[PDB]
Amino acid sequence: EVDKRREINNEHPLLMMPLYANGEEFNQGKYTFWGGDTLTGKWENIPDDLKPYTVIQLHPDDLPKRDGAARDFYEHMLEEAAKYVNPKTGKNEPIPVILTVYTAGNMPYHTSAHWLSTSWIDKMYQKYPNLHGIFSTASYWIWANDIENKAADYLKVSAKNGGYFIWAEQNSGSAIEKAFGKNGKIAFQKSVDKYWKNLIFMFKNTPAAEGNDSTTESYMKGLWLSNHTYQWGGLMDTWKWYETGKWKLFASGNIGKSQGDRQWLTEPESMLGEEALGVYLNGGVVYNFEHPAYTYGVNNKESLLFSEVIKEFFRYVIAHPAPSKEKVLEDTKVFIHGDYSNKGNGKFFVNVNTDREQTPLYMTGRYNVIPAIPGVLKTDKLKESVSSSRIQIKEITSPEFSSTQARKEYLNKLYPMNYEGDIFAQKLDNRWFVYNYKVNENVKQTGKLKFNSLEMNVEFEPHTYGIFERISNGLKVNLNNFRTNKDSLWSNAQDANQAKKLPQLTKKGAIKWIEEHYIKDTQFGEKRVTKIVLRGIDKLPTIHSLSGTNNSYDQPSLNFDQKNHMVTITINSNGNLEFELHFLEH
Ligand SMILES: CC(=O)N[C@@H]1[C@@H](O)[C@H](O[C@@H]2O[C@H](CO)[C@H](O)[C@H](O)[C@H]2O[C@@H]2O[C@@H](C)[C@@H](O)[C@@H](O)[C@@H]2O)[C@@H](CO)O[C@H]1O
Repeated sequence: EVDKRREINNEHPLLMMPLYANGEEFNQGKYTFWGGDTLTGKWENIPDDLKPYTVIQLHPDDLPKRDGAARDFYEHMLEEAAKYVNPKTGKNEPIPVILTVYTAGNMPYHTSAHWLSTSWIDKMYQKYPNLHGIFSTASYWIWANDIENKAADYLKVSAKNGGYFIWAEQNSGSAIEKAFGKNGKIAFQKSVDKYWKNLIFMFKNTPAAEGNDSTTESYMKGLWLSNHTYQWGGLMDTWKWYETGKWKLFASGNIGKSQGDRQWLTEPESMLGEEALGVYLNGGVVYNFEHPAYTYGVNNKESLLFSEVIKEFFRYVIAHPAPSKEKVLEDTKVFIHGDYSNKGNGKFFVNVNTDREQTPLYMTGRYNVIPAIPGVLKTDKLKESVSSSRIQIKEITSPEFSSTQARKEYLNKLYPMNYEGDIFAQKLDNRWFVYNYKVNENVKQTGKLKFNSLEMNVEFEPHTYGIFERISNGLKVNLNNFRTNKDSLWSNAQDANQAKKLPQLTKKGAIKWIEEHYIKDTQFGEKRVTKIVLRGIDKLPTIHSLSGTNNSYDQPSLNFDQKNHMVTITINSNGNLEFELHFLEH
């Protein structure tokens, strides 16, 4: 094994920072990115505490579909990355880069990435120490003849160079199962047997109408735990709102896939945090997002989604490393072996831990994410683990998994009920993670959580998550309900029929919308109420280190009832929020 070019794990997580090549401007002789970011500009803007954990992911987007175009663009940007000089110190500090080398089956009619050979990739790895890895993304919808053979070569060349091969894929049409050899294409399976320590596998939650979120994430987790991948994560995509046909927030009716560029702007900001929690809480450590202009920003500026949600979330997972593989292994009670493709795909988990077929969220943390691997693989490396002896490894074909009811009945024996209320909650050490799991329905949710004898009741509007940590002198609270008002995008439409018929915003229009109405002149949403009730408190708690999104919250309101040893905390807010309550138990 060659020395890894970087570490990627719970203590060293990774945020991919996508930059998408502007092919129209390339045709005009210019080297630029859609949304106006520049390689150097964007890197400099990345907060210094985040720099060791972020990598620039170049994507060839709509570069010309002919030989040389992607090589020429990529070489230009690699040169820029390599030669970067930190203006503060004057020293040459090469920017870490990942290249997107495979997408849309690398079809010559889909992507300029077709004309990027393994030999050229090897050459770049040897020429650029700052090239940390290569990226394959979204071929589930065009599963090319030799995709497995090519993935084997990408993993091998990455290992040869100590770089990572990162593959982001969703289990549509059995994609994850096929990747590991289900249909007899086994080159990647054999590659993985040798080179798994250089592989990252990620979900890509884009094609949301097919409902493969829970199953893909279960695979990513299980592949990791069973040593088929070095780490895992997810690419969370605001385009899910388009794929599922949604429009104005909470509005009734479905418009199908008809207003793409309005639709990818509409997902509530805080909901990206709710999706990301499913990665973190289950030991994942790699994060990436689309649409880049909404989730990250434009013109080397951070969008509010990035500044108020993703940045703050990512800082949290650095400060509190995800559960290690050893830890997750110890907590795992059930591990599924087999193909979700013949057990209803996403339907497998509906009314088990998801509330509907098309969602990226969970309705309970009781089982967290049940890990799994495709039937084609073996559980050998799993069983060889010291931490895996208390795990039940079960075939997906077992009678215990044959219906919704049998699953719940089986899982409930092994995963005890550990909170009350129709709301998402999962516990890790001294921390309760809570979120309202409604996607597009304006319904409050409530839960009752305990820290031993201390009772905490919460009431959350949709698109709200919290992290409640029992500390020695009280309770640390992180809250996020940041949701701006996107109604202006759906102006002039009073119903689904009129919305479907709006003029297209277009790619360029949506980028301009961001510049003119999101980066500035933002239509912030209304402040909204969160309630926390603590029972078993001695005296009126005190509040410390209160901060959050500028102008986004009223002072929290504490109402202590001596007789009943309890406090009611009312928060009115829209953004990220943080404070500590100090108190003693009664
Ligand atoms: C030929 C064709 O139309 N292919 C579609 C893909 O391009 C789509 O992928 C992503 O989908 C969203 C809409 O949900 C949007 O069109 C994105 O541009 C697209 O993502 C880009 O293209 C991919 C091929 C990847 O290279 C990705 O990194 C890019 O950002 C899928 C959605 O499931 O539908 C196909 O039909």
